[PDB]
Amino acid sequence: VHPYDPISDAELQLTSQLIKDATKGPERPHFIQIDRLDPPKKDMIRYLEAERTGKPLPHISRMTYVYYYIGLDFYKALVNVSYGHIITNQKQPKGVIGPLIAEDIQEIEELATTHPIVKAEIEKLKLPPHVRVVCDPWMNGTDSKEDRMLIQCYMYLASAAHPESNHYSLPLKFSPVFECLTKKFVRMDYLPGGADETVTETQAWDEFPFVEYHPDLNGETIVPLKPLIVQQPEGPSFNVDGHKISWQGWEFFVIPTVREGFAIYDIHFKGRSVVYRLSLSEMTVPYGDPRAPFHRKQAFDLGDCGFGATGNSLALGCDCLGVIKYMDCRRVNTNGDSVLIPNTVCLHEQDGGLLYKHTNYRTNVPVIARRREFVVQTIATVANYEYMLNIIFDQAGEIRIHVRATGILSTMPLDKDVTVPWGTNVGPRVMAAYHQHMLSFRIDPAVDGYENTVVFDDVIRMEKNTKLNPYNVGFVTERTVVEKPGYVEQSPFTNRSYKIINENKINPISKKPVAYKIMMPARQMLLADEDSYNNKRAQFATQQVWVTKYRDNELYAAGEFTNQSQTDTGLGVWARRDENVRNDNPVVWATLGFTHIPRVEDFPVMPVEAHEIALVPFGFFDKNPALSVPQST
Amino acid sequence: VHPYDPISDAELQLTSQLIKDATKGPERPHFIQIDRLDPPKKDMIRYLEAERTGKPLPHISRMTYVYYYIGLDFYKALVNVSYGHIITNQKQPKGVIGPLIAEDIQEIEELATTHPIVKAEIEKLKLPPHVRVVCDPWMNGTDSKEDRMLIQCYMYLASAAHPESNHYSLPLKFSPVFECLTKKFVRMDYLPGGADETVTETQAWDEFPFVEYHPDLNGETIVPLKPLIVQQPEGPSFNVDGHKISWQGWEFFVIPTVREGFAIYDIHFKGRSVVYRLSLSEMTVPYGDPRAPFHRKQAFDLGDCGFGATGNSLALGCDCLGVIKYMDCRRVNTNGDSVLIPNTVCLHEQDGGLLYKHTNYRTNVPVIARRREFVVQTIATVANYEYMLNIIFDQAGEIRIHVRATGILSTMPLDKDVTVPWGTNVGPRVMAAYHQHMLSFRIDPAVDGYENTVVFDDVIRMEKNTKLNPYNVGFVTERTVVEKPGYVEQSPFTNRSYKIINENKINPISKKPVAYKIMMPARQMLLADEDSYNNKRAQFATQQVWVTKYRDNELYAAGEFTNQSQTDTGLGVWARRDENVRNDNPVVWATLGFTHIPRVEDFPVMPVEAHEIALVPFGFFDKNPALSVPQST
Ligand SMILES: [Cu+2]
Ligand SMILES: [Cu+2]
Repeated sequence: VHPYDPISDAELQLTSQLIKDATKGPERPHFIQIDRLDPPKKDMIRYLEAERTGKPLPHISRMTYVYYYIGLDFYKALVNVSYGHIITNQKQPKGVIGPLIAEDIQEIEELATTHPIVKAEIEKLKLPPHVRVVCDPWMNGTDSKEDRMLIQCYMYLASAAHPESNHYSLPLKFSPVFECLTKKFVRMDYLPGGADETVTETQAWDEFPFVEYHPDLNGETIVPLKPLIVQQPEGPSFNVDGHKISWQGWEFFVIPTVREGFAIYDIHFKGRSVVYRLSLSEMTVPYGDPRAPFHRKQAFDLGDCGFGATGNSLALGCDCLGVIKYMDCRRVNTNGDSVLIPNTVCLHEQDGGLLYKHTNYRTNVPVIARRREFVVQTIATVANYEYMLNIIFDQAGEIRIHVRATGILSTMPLDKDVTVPWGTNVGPRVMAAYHQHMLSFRIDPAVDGYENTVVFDDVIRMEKNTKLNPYNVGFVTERTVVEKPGYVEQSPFTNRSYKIINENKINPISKKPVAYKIMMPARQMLLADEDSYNNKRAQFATQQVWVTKYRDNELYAAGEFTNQSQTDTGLGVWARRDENVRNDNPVVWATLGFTHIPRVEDFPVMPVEAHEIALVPFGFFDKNPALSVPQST
Repeated sequence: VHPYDPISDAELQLTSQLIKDATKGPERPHFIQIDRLDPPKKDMIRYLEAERTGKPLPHISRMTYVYYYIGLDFYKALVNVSYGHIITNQKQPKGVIGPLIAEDIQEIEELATTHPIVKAEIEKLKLPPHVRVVCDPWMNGTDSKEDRMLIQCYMYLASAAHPESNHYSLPLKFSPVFECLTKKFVRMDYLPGGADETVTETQAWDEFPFVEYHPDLNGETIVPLKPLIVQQPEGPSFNVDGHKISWQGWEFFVIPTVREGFAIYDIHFKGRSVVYRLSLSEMTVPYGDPRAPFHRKQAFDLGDCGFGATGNSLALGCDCLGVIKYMDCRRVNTNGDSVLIPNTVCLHEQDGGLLYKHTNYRTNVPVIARRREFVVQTIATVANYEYMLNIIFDQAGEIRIHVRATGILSTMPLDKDVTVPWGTNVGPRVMAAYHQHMLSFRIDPAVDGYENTVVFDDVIRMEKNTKLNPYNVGFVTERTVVEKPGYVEQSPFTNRSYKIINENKINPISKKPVAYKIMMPARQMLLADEDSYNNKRAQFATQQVWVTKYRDNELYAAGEFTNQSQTDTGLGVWARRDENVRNDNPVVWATLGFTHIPRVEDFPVMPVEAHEIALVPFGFFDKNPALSVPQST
C-alpha cells in the first residue's frame, strides 16, 4: 500500500463516515469531493530513497480531503485515514463555493424542464410533437459578488424521435437560473439571437433545422476503409507493478486523481531523476461573446468539475490501439459513497515513426531505429467538449504532453440572416462563439536531483563588422536565470527556450549544467481585458510560463476553489511571493494557450485539434541516449 | 505518357544525346542536371478538364531542361523530348554556377586525400596506424565576387578499423580548396579550434577520442524491445494508377523530381479542388560560427544538390511501416546517362490516433472514429544530414507537411578545455556550431477553383466598457487582404492565421468565402545580419509567408541557380513585382524556420526533431467532412 496510491473505496468511505459521525443534527452532510492527498514531498523523497536502496520504509500517514455542505454552509476537512481521525473540519468563508457534482447537476437538469415557470416558457414555443427540449446545466461563472452557488441552464431543441439527436444544433433564446443546493428558481434570462444585444419575450419557434452527428441520423453515406491492425505477438514491452510503470529505461508512477485525471510521479530515465510530479493543473475556457449570459461562460474545468470525475471508460470502445492496460478512478457521490469510474486511464505502446537514421553516402550502410512510444491517456467529457490528454515517453528521453480537443462546440442561438463578429455560424440556426482553452501544466522538476534552477536562453546576432565576425553571420546564445517566483515573457523571435537546469551537475562534454528544455510554440494569451473578472480569476492564462517555489498541496494554478471565485487564489498569489527559487525547488507552470475560432467543419462534431508541449533532455546525457535501442532492420 | 509523369530513361538520355550531337569539337559536354518541366499550367488545366470529361486531350509536348558545362562554360538548354529537338541552348552569364553532382564530388573527395599538397599536411599530423583521414567536400558558399566553381574540403579523422567509423567526431584543422571542374588546388585554409579565430600551422595530432554511432563500434548494451507489427490483411485503402493516388476521398498526383524529391499536383478532396501543386521549394542551412571558413557554410540543399538526387532507397529499409508502394527517381551523371535511384518515395497508410469522439453524458452512447492517415515520404541524405519529408493527408481534409531532421551534425574542431558561445561541444574534441534550417514550401493553391485570394485574420479585443461589451470579455476577428506580391509579418499574439480563400464561392452556413487555413507556429527568421551575403542570397528566410503571382517555371524560392550565388534570383525578385494578386493566382511560399542549438544528445547521431505546417479546411465544407468515415467500433 504505497504512499502514492490512488484513494481506495475503504479510504473514501471511511472519510465520509467520519464526517457523518461528526455532524450533529438533522441537516446531513452533502458530499462534494473526496480524494487522497499527496504524501509530504520531503518525507516521500526519503521513502523512495529507502525503497530504491532496500532500507526499511518510513511511516507516511494516508491523508484525504473532503468538500461537503451542511445546508448552505461549505466545509473543507482534512482527514488522517491511517489512524481514523479528522484533523481539520473548517467552514469556509463567505463566497467560497465548491465544485459541481454529477448528482446535483442531474437534479437541476431535471428541474430546468419540469419547473412550472420553465414549462410555461416552453409552451410559448408552440412546439410540434416531434421536437423536445434539452437542458445543459452550467456553472454560473462570475460577473459580480455572488455568494450563492447558482446554475445557469442552457436550453436547446432536439428531435423527439432519437435519444442521440444533436440538441446543440438548435439553441433556444431563454435560460433559467437555479440556486443549486436549495433548488430554488432565481430568474429567467433571455438570450440575444441577432446581431447585437437585443432580446425579446419568448416567440413561437418556426423551424427545426437540426444538424445531426449520429450515424443513424446524419444521413451520410459511409465510405469504406480497409482494416489496419496493430499487434504485439509477444506482449508489450512495459511492466506495471501496482502503479509503477517500467518501459525502455523509464520508471514512474501513474496515479488517477479525481481532479487531474491522472498525475505522474518520480519520473526517472536511465536511472536518473527527471521530474518529480507532472499533471494538467487547470484549464480555463473563457468565451468571447460580449453579451449576457454568455460573458459568464468561463469554466475552470479541473477546479469546477475534475478531469477524473468526468473521465470516459476507455476499455469497451477502442480508444487505445494495441495491447492496453487500464486504471480506474473513484469519486464520491452526494451521499458519501465511493463511485467507481472504470478504465479512465489507458496505458500502451505505439509506433511514433523513425527515431533516427543516418547513411554514410560512401557505403550506403544505414543505422536506423524506430521511435517506439509509451502513452498514458485519459479522455474527459465535459458537457459538450471532449478533451484527450496524453503523456507520451520515448527512447530518447523526451516527455511529450499532447492534448486533443474534440466533442461538440458550445453553441448560441442565431436568428435568420444574422452574422456576428465574435462567433461563427455553424448551422442554419446555431452560432458557435469564439473562445479560448487556456491549460496550465504543472511540472515539478527534479532534473538529475532535487536542487534545480529555471532559466531561459535566447539566440541573438553577434555585433556586425568585427574581426571576430567580419562576414556578419555569427550568432550566440545568452542565458537569464529565474531568481524569484514570477513569469517569463514569450520571445519567439529570439527562439526563446525555457529550461530547467541542475547547476550542481555539469555535463562533462559540453561543460554546462545538465538540463531539460521545454518545447512549446509562442501563443496568444488571455483575450479578456485586464479589467475583467476573467483576468482576476486566472492570472496563469495571461503568461506562458510561471515559476513558484514548491509547497505541499499547492497544485492547482488558479487556486483550490475556482467555482464562482472572485479572484485567483493559485499563481496569482503564489507567483508573487518574494523568495529565492535559484538552485532550490522551483515549480514550473506552463500555459498552453489555444484560441478557438470555430469553423463550419467543427460542427456537428469536431475533428481533433492537437496541441503539444515537450520536455527534452538538453546536455543531460553525454551522448544520444537512444544508442541502446535495437536497429530497425 | 501523362503530362505530369516523372522523366523516363529514354527522355533523359535523348536530352543528353541531343546536346552531345549539337556540341562540336573535342571539349565534350559535362552533364550536371536533367529533369522534365511541368506542363504549362493554363494548358494543363484544360488538359485535366478534358481528361475528366472525355473531350479530346490538348497536345502538350514533353519537355526537359539540361544544365551542363563545356570546359568552364556553364549552359542551360530546353529540349522537346516528345519530338526530339533543342528549343534553346544558352551560355549562362559569368558567375552563374551549376549544382554539385555526385561524380564530381567523388572525384574531389579522392583528391582531397591524394593531392601532394594535402598529403604534406596530413604527414604533419604524424598519424598512427589505427587512424585514417576522411573528407566531406562542401559547396563553396559566397563571401566575395567569385566566378569559379570551388569546393571547400572539410577534413576529419576516423578509425582505420571500420568503414562506418564516425569521422564527424574528430575534425582536423586544415581544409583544402579545389576548383571543381579543373581539379586545380586553389588554397589551404586553416581552422581555429580555440575560443577565438586564431589558427596555427598543422601540428602533430595528440589523441583520438572518436564518438562512435555504429553498433559495431559504440560499445552500447542493447536494451531489448518486444515486437509491434502493423498489418493490413485486406490490403491498403489507397489505389495508385500511374502516378495518380486515390484514398478516402482524395485524388492527386505524386511525382518524383530530381530537385524537390517529389511534388504533389492537382489535389482534390471530395471532388473539390484544394491545391494545384505542393512542394518543398528550397532549404538554406546558414551556420552561425563567425570564423573562417565556417562563415561560408550556407547550403541551398535543393538548389545546390537536389532532394531527389540525394534520396535514400526506402525499401531497403524498411523506413515505412505497413503495406507500402514505392516510386523511383532518376538523375543524370556527368556522362549524360540515366542513373536510377530506386524507391526514393514511399506511399502508405498509418493510424494517427483518434479523429473525433463525443459521448452524450445522458446516455453514454459514443460516436468515435480513428484518424487514418495517408503518407507520402522521402528521405534525403545530404553529406552528414538526413531530412525526412512527409506530406500526410487525413479524412477531415487536412494536409500536414511534416519534416524530421536527423543524421549527424556538421562539426568543427575543438581544442582541449575550450568552449564557444556560437557552438555546443558534443565530444571531447569536437564542437557543433549553431545553425538554422530555413525551408520554403511552395503552395500553389486552387481552393475550390482557380481564382483565389490570400488573406490573414487577427483575433483582437473588443473595446472595453461599452453597452455591447460591459464585462470586458469580448473579442473578434479582423481580416487583411493580400493585394500585391510581398510578405506577411508574423503576429502570434493576435493568433494571426494565414488563409487562402475563394472570394467567388460563399459557404452557405457561415456566409463567408470558402477557405483553407495555414497552421504553423511563429518562428525566428534568418539570424545573419541584413548586411550579409546570407541575407542577399535568401530573402525567403527573413519572413514567414510570401505571396507572388503565379508564373510557369517559377518554382524555387531563392532562384534557379543557388550555388555560389551573388543574390537571390527567386522571391527576392518575384515578391517585389508590382502587380495584383487578389482573386487571381497568388502562390504561397511558407518559410518553416528551425534555429538549431545543438545538444550533446544530438551526437554521435541525432534523434529526430519534427516540424510541421498544416493546410486545414476553414469554412470549405458545410459541416464536418469526416461524417463519411466508419465508426471505429
Ligand atoms: Cu474550443
Ligand atoms: Cu540542424
